[PDB]
Amino acid sequence: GLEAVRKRPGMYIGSTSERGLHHLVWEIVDNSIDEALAGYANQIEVVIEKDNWIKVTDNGRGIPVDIQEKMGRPAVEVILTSSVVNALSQDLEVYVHRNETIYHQAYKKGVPQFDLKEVGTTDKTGTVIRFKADGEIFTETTVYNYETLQQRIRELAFLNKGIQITLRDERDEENVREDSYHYE
Ligand SMILES: CCNC(=O)Nc1nc2cc(-c3cncc(F)c3)cc(-c3ncccn3)c2[nH]1
Repeated sequence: GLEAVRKRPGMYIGSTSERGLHHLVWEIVDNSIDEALAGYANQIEVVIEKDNWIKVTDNGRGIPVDIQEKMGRPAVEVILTSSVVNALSQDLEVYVHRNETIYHQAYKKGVPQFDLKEVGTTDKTGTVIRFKADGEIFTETTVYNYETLQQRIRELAFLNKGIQITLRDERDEENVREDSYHYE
């Protein structure tokens, strides 16, 4: 299932080049866009963090955490273990703010490192996905381009007016850059 994504990456994302690397971001952002189109999220945040980790945050309902009829595993674990981004990431973390609780799970090459755990309390709702693209899959470059992400984030904000979409570059902690889009 998920081992097939690691052997044929291009079959799922197109290429293991700069284009494919950026497609990973788009596959996570699209989920937050779906949550905004469903009527629950109105704020999306994309962060290029240190060592080219990507953090995508929305203020939707939070990916469901309820135990399933099929697996006996939380809905979020089922969803993430079928995720191409998760399969192609050397590391991926999830934080779900839901039911006044903060739930967390980490994966390595799509494989869960521990069971979903409650790690805090919250008055907010939403999902946080942090991932570090697998450097063995992505050989050409693992370095994100700001202008490529910005150009697309601005188009998404224009296609989904009323949704606040923010892009931040934190790779240089001494010089942080931010572009926030919010069309009326
Ligand atoms: C950072 C990436 N953001 C998300 O993945 N946001 C997100 N919010 C969700 C809410 C529901 C959701 C919550 N409550 C009730 C529902 F019916 C759906 C379901 C999903 C989901 N479902 C299938 C695949 C991927 N994501 C969400 N993703």
